[PDB]
Amino acid sequence: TATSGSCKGRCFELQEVGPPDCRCDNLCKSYSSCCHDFDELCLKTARGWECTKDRCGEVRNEENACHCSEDCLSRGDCCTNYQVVCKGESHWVDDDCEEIKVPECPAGFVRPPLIIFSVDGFRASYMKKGSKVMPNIEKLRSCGTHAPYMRPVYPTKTFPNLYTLATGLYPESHGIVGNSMYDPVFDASFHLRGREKFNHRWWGGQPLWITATKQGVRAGTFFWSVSIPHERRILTILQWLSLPDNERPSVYAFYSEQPDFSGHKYGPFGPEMTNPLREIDKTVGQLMDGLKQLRLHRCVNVIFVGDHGMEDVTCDRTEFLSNYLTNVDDITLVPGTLGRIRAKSINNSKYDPKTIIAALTCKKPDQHFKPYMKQHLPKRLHYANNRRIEDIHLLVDRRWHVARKPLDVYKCFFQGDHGFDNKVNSMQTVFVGYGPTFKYRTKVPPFENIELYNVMCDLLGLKPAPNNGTHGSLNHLLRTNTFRPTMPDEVSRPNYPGIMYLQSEFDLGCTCDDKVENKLEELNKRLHTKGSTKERHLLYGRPAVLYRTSYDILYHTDFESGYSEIFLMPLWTSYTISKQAEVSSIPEHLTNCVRPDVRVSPGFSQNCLAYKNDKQMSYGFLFPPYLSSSPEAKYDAFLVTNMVPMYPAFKRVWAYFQRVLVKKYASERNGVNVISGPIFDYNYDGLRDTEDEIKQYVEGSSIPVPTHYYSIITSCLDFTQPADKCDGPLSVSSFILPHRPDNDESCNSSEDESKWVEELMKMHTARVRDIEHLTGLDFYRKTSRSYSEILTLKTYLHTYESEI
Ligand SMILES: *[C@@H]1O[C@H](CO)[C@@H](O[C@@H]2O[C@H](CO)[C@@H](O[C@@H]3O[C@H](CO[C@H]4O[C@H](CO[C@H]5O[C@H](CO)[C@@H](O)[C@H](O)[C@@H]5O)[C@@H](O)[C@H](O[C@H]5O[C@H](CO)[C@@H](O)[C@H](O)[C@@H]5O[C@H]5O[C@H](CO)[C@@H](O)[C@H](O)[C@@H]5O)[C@@H]4O)[C@@H](O)[C@H](O[C@H]4O[C@H](CO)[C@@H](O)[C@H](O)[C@@H]4O[C@H]4O[C@H](CO)[C@@H](O)[C@H](O)[C@@H]4O)[C@@H]3O)[C@H](O)[C@H]2NC(C)=O)[C@H](O)[C@H]1NC(C)=O
Ligand SMILES: O=C(OCc1ccc(OCC(F)(F)F)cc1F)N1CCC2(CC1)CN(C(=O)[C@@H]1CCc3[nH]nnc3C1)C2
Ligand SMILES: O=C(OCc1ccc(OCC(F)(F)F)cc1F)N1CCC2(CC1)CN(C(=O)[C@H]1CCc3[nH]nnc3C1)C2
Ligand SMILES: [Ca+2]
Ligand SMILES: [Ca+2]
Ligand SMILES: [Cl-]
Ligand code: NA
Ligand code: NA
Repeated sequence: TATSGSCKGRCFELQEVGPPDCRCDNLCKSYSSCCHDFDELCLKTARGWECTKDRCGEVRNEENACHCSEDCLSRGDCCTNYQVVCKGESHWVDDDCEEIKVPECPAGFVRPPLIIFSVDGFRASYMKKGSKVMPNIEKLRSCGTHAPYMRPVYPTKTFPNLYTLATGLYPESHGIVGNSMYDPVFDASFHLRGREKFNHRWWGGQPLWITATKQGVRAGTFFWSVSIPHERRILTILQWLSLPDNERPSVYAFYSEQPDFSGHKYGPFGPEMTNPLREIDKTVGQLMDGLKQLRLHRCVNVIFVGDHGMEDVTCDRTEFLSNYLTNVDDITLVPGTLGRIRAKSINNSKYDPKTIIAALTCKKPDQHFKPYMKQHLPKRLHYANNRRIEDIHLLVDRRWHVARKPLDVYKCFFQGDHGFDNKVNSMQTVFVGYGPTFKYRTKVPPFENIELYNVMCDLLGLKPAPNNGTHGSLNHLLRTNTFRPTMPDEVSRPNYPGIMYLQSEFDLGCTCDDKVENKLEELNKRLHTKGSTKERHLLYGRPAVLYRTSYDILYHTDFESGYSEIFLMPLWTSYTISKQAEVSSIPEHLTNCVRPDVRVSPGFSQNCLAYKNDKQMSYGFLFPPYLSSSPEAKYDAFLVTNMVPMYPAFKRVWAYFQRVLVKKYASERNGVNVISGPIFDYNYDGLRDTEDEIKQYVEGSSIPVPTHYYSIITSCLDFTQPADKCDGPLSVSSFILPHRPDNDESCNSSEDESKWVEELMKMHTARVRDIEHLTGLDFYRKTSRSYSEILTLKTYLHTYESEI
């Protein structure tokens, strides 16, 4: 190699140098390529970090870590408390907050800088619970914009979350799917320790610093060597902000390994945790006093953001694959707060994932982890579409670990850990935004960390790279946006078929006992088929179809559907169930009733014979017969165009939802509007499948089998108003249930539906936005709400955790 040359006047230089030369940037330590004099010139420590009364007006001495001399301000290198100790100034924390209506920047600043202050393991409840010891953070929080918590991404580990913050992408798309990974195409392994993580090939997407660079905005570094202490990181950022206009970056990052580092040792609320929270707050204080000195404290936007929280976890709460598997040695486990399993050797053709899962399913009474094939994980986790994510996964219960065998845990160190399902309260983390671009004293609802990349791009005037945020859904955070989104254009307009077919044209092998026979009640049934009740059942406009297809709008007394001539079933079925609505049962004579739809050709219909011949597959209905508004209207629910294929095991789930839960939600929420439909995602990419991607059909037919069924359940946020007459904001909960031929996922399934079904639905809670990706549909096109507010609503997730 080559080291010689000097960091003289180059400490923490922003552009990298090429060999021959030794490096003086904050990455050099990691390449053992710093110049011989790096520590000496760049990592000065003499006299510590604060001005004292006597150092005031001192003679500049270049060996000091920071300066209290008369020239320090313009040299850009005073200690952060200089003006307080020597010029009678006040600490930023002691000043009242004053609204920052416009940026107040020094001449030459083209745009307010962004500083991202990122804290590791900063659990959401530390904001309330540590508030006495964190006065600077608490001023940021209460004078700026803050959420009660921010939802990390799964796994709730450091690398997936930091890189998701930086890219707006799910780990499956960015590639950093855990703190440890194996990539079979590379044949390589990635870890926290080691040089492997420095290779380019792991890091997908386009993180904020690159977005910035490519578009002409300069960035400080987003990597700090572990041995550079926090005080020096702050001084380096402050120095960079004193650079000349042509050289000065616009976006900066600070990172603290605390409080995570302590949390692992002592638990989230260990008595030892007070100090690290004091010490982070003191750092924030140094940055803010430093900004105030440079007259930048009403100019810079500051983001205080965590990557994940921290949970109580101990060695005795470890489940061992050795208590379940006899073939334990033929597998590799990525262990801990999640499990990922693959074959130890791919020259082993006796390795069977099928039997591995079976041996891990529902085996002990209080079993603290649950196996899944990755494509069967809740769709809200978005954790399947990457060759680095193993087919077998274990979702581990909060407070537990999974290990391969006892030797692995002993050959108790720790009291805290994180990595669990990102809905878990103890995994939630923080967000505060403070500055001219953020709002003043404003609380916003919790949101997902995938949304921030768009906002940081807005804050810096950048166009974001394509990402998983929904741009506009966080506009309510900002005093001025620059992003006004517009509704996507409908691609396919519907047909509106009338009565075009006689009953005898159909040979579907279907039967119904419906031959049971007046211009009042026959002009009425005509009007219902023309959409006379459509304002009742279709409350927010019809969904828009965002891809090219052929489909028909079908109207009925009790429901409206968008029926796909390609997939031979509805894409969406819309209906409203008022608080007053009544549950009836299906009359005996109509148990097996399926009726041809005279609006839709035999050639674009399902048939009953296929369901008869298919021994695995049965069928269900999207608008539930149980909720029909009259005995005559019920006939509408048995139309072949309301049928969808369903495994008998799944009919147990679906029947309970339709018979029991919809009515329950209607009475609790004062009416609900329900939109239900099928989802096809056979390649588990989270995106609607094209017809040529379907792997399963009802036997001997072209009726495709859904991988999932969704419902979107909307009511009035002010529940004193009924769902069909709501004048203000809406409230939504949704789900994406896996369409599975067994109920192995639910260990209590041999019991009554009242003991397990709702728990399954809760697990498979979803955002309307997840359902849009999966169906190519766009919901809520006609409301009186602003589009920004609708976007927020579409990104909402009902989590079913208790309060924070
Ligand atoms: C969350 O958001 C993201 C981002 O919007 C969504 O992900 C996007 O989804 C798109 C649809 O699936 C997908 O489009 C693909 O793109 C293929 C080419 O992609 C490569 O280039 C991308 C662009 O690079 C630019 O920007 C980067 C910096 O970001 C620079 O490096 C470049 O210089 C460019 O300027 C690049 O982003 C992408 O990265 C992935 O792959 C890398 C390794 O190669 C990874 O390191 C990285 O992390 C990305 O990995 C993810 O994505 C891949 C799939 O791309 C996935 O397998 C991984 O698991 C991981 O999840 C690539 O380098 C393009 O080839 C595709 O074209 C096929 O389909 C089209 C449809 O229009 C057909 O017209 C065409 O026929 C073609 O088919 C051909 O190929 C077929 C399959 O190989 C074959 O069967 C067929 O017969 C044909 O030969 C398609 O357009 C985006 O790439 C993807 N972007 C990202 C960043 O992931 C995601 O969907 C969102 N999630 C949800 C739930 O909504
Ligand atoms: O700028 C970066 O390096 C610094 C850095 C990296 C990470 C971090 O922090 C990580 C964390 F946030 F987690 F802390 C903090 C940091 F300074 N990166 C982005 C540019 C590349 C190197 C890595 C990725 N490259 C590639 O060629 C990719 C290959 C495969 C791929 N797929 N899609 N596109 C691609 C392109 C060059
Ligand atoms: O300087 C850095 O990060 C800047 C940055 C990078 C990217 C951003 O993206 C987020 C943004 F875009 F929003 F800014 C935001 C940012 F601060 N790094 C310091 C070095 C490590 C990566 C982060 C390697 N490492 C670890 O292995 C820790 C894991 C867990 C832990 N617990 N105790 N000890 C530890 C050690 C920490
Ligand atoms: Ca972390
Ligand atoms: Ca798909
Ligand atoms: Cl991991
Ligand atoms: Na059958
Ligand atoms: Na079961």
